[PDB]
Amino acid sequence: NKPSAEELKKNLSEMQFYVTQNHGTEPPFTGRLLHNKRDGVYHCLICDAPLFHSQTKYDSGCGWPSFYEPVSEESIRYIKDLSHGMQRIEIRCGNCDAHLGHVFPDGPQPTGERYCVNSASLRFTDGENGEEING
Ligand SMILES: [Zn+2]
Repeated sequence: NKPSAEELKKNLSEMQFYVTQNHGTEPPFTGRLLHNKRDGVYHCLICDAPLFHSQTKYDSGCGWPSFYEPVSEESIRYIKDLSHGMQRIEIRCGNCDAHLGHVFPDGPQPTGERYCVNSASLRFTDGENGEEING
């Protein structure tokens, strides 16, 4: 994490702490940014590192914000995840290790990757004016 664990517990909503710090998943189809179509950048809620640009976002129908690639190779950390009786690849913020979601091999071209990401893990910075909203 970029801030102290004390600052996070006091500034994060219960859902945002659960997702980013406790490896939780926000309920499917409830994320604030699920159907956002505005131009801008999705940053890590915790440390504000850029993670995904709006141009890579698409409507997968899977339950959560979906992107086909991150802004850079080093932006994301990949971990084997056996939670929930499944075998998946967990994605975390490469800078602060906040939990983001998972990556799947069923995405569109060119990557063929679906980056499944909790709205609660993201801060969206609007390309029109720099206005920021927490997911
Ligand atoms: Zn981060």
